[PDB]
Amino acid sequence: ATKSVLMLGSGFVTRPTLDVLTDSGIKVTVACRTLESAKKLSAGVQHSTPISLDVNDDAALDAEVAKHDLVISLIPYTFHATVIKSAIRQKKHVVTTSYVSPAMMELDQAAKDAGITVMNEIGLDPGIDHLYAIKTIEEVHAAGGKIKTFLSYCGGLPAPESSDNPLGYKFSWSSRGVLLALRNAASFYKDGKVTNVAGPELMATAKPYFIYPGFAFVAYPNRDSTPYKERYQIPEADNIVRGTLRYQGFPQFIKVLVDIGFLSDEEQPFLKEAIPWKEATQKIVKASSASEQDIVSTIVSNATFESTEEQKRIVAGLKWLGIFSDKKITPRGNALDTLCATLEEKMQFEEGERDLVMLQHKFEIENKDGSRETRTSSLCEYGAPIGSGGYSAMAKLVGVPCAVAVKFVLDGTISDRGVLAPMNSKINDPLMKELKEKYGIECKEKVVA
Amino acid sequence: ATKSVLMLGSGFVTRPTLDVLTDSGIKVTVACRTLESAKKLSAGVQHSTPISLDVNDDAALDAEVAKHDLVISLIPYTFHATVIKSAIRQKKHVVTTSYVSPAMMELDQAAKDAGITVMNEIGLDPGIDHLYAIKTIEEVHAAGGKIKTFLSYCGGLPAPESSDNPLGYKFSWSSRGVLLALRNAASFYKDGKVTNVAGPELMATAKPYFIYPGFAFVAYPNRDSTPYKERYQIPEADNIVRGTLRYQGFPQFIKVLVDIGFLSDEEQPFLKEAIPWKEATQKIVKASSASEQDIVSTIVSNATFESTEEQKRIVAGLKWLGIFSDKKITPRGNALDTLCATLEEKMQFEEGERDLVMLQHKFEIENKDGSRETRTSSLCEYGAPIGSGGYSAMAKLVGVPCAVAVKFVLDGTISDRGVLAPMNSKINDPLMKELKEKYGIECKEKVVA
Repeated sequence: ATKSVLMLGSGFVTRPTLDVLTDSGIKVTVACRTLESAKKLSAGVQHSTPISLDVNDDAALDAEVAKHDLVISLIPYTFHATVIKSAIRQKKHVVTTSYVSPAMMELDQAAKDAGITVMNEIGLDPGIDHLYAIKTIEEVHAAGGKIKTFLSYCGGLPAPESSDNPLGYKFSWSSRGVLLALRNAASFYKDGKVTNVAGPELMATAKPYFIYPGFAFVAYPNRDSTPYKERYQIPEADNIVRGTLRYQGFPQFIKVLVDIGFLSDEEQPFLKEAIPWKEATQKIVKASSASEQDIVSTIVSNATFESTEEQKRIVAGLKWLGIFSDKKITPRGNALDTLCATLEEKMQFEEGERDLVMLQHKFEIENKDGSRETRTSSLCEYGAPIGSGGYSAMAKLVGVPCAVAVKFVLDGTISDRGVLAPMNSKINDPLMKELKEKYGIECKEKVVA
Repeated sequence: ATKSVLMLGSGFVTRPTLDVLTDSGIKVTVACRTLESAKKLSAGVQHSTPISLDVNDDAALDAEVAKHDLVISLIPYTFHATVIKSAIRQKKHVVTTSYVSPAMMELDQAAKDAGITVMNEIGLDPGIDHLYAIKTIEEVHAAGGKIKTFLSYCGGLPAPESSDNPLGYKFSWSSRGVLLALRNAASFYKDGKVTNVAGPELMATAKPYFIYPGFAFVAYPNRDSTPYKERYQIPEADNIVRGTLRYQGFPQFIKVLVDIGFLSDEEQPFLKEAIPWKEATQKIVKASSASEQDIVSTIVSNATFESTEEQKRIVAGLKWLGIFSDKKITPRGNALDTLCATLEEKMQFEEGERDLVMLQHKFEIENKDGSRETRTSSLCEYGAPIGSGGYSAMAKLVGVPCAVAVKFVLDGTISDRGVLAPMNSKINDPLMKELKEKYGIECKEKVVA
C-alpha cells in the first residue's frame, strides 16, 4: 500500500526532495557512498532509511533498484550511468534533473518495452524554466500571436550581500566543471540565423543583462539553444537563447584567468607537489621571477582590462586568493584543478549567508492584430541563511519540482512511458499546478511596452 | 529611575524608538499633529500615552515639555529650534536625529546655561555613520597612520527584488526632494582642494559605484562634505566625500524628466484642474497629438538615451506611470508637484516588499611604516517584509540609535550639556557598544588593502 523510493542523494538538493517525499507518505531510502553521509542527510525525517552504496558498482546498484518502485538520480548524469539502464533491467521508474542526451534517448525504446517512465529535466533549469517557457508560448500562439524572440536566463548565485569575493560567486562542489564550462562554445538563434560563438569569446559576449534596478547581472549563452526552435515549437522566432546569469565582474575575472593560463588542465610537472603558490603561479603565468611585481607585470602583459580601477581590483582579487603568497598549493597536476582547490576553499557559502536564484524568460511578441509587446516570466528567490536549517533557494527549486515528479510517476499522474522531459501541457500542467498551489513555486508574468 | 519622555512623532522611525523606550520601562507620551495618528502608534504599546499637540504653540509646548524629562523631536528639522527653545525654558533634555543646523548651534550656550543635553545627529545617517567613520579614523591616528581619503555613501532603497519600477526607488513621504537632489550643487575635497559641482552638472556625476558584485549602485555627493575635514579631524585627507546611493537607471530616468520638463516648477494654469494625463503631458512636453504615438516621439526628440534598449525601458516606465493614459491627475499646481502626486501613489512599499539600507565608508590609509591600505566599514540590511509586524531597515536603523541615545541622556551615560552630535569617543563608544551588543547593529570592517 506504500510506495518506496531509492534516492541517489547528492548534497543539498537531497534534503528538500526527501522532505517532500517522506511527507507524502512515501518510504525513501537515501543512498550515499558513505553511510554517515546518508544518516546526517536523512535525520529529522520519518520513513527515512539511510544506507551505503557505490553507484559505480553495477550489481550493488542493480540489486538496490529492485527493492523499490522508482529511482531518483540527483547526480549529474554521465555517459557512463547505469542508473537508467538498471531501472530498465528492473522495470523500475526513474526521475532525474538531468538533460535528455542522445545517449539517454537511445534507451527510450527499451524503457518503453520495460513499461517504465524515465522523467528528466525537471529541476530548476532544466525544469521550472521549461514549464513557464512553454506556458507563455502556448498562451501566445492560442491568441494568434507570434514569439519573435525567446530569451531565458537563470543564475544560481549568492545573495548580493554575500557576493563579496572576486567572482561574486560561491562553490559547493568541484568548481572543476563550473570553470571548465566557462570557455565552451555556444550556438543560438539571432536574426533568424544559427549564430555560433567559440569559447575564445564566450566571456567576451557575457554582457550586462538588465532585469531589476537593484541587481548587477551579466548573461552569456548556453552550449546550444538552437534545438529549442523545435522543442518549444517556435518556428517564427528569430532570436532564441537559453543562458546563464552571473554578477558584474565575473566574465572579466575569468577572462584574465584564461589569458594568463590558469584555466589549463594540461598536466604540469611542478603542479603535483606542495610548492608555494608564489612559485606555482610564476610557472603557470610564465614569469621570470616568483616576485609579486614580476608576476603582476607578467599578468598585466598577457591580460586585458577595461580600466585601471578594475585592473587594480582584479589584481587585488588574485592576491586575495593567495596565488602570490608562500602558502602551499594543494597539488592537482594542472593549473585549473590546482586553482579550484583554492577557489573552493576560499569561496564557500559561510554560515549565515544566503544564496539566490534568479530566473527570467523574455518574449518579444507580435500579436494577431500586429501589436508588439515584450513579456517576462520571473522567479527571484533567496535561500534560507546557512546554518539556520532551511533550504537554499537552489536546493529548493531543484529538489521540490523533482519530488513532485516522483509523486506524479508513482500515482500515475505522469503515465507516458519511455524517456521524457517536461515538453507538453499533458506533463507540465499537473507539475505547474502542484508547484504553484501547494508550494508557491511559480514564475510571475508581466507585460512591457 | 522611572522617567518619562515627550515624543513629537512623525511616522515609521517613530515605532522602533517607542518600542525600545517603553520596553525599557520608560513612559512615553506620543504627540502628533492629530490625536488620531498618535493613538495608532501607541496602540497597545505599554506605558504609552497618545496626545494631540501644537508644537507651534509656545505655551502648550512648554506645558507638555515640563511634564517629562526629555523631548524627542522626530518632526521636520524646521521645528527643532522651536522645540529646543522650549526645552531651555523648562530645563528639559532633547534628542533629535537631525543635523545640527546654525540655529541649533546658536542655542549651544543657552542650552548649557539651562543644564540640558541636546543630542542630535544620532539616527542612521547622520548617526551610525558618524560613529563608525570616527571610530576607524581614531584607530588609524592612534596607530600613527593617516587618512588620505574618506568616502561615505548611504542609501535607503527597496531591496533588489522589490526594485522593479522606473527609479528603483520607493517613497514613503513626499517624492519632491528625491527627484531634485540631482540638481543641487555639491562641495567636497578632491586631491587636496575644495571642489564644487554646480547643480547643472551634478547629474553627470551619478556614476556606477562598486561595493558588492551583486548590487548595481550609483552614487552622488551631498551638498557639502568639506566641513568634515574638521569634524572628523582629518587634515591629512585629500579626498572627502559623503554622499547618497541609488540603483542603476535612477539618474537616467531623472534626466529624461528634466529634459522634457516634468521637473519644471512654473505654475501653469492647465495643471490646477483635474485633466487626463494624456493632455497634461502633451502640454508639459509641448507635443502635437495627445496620443502616445506623438507624445512619445516628442520625448524621444528632446531627451537622450544611452541605448535604444534603455530608451524602450524608460518610455515603458513613463507609460507604466500612466502619464500617457486617460485617467485624470492629482493637480498640485505645476509639473513637478503634479508628477510627484502620481509617483507617491504608484511607487510605495506594498505587502511582502522590503527595503534596504546600504552604508559604506571607504578609507585609503597610509600606515606608520609607510605601507598603504584600503579599509571599508559596511552596514547592509534588509527590512522586514511589509505585512509582518517587523521594522523596515530604515526605521530600525534610525529609530533604535535614537532610543539608545535617549536612554543614555536619561541615565547619565551621556552627560555633556549643550547642543551635541556624536563626534568623539566619549559619546560614541557607549553608543556603539550598546548598539552592537544589544541590537546587533554595527558596521563590519574589512581590509581591501
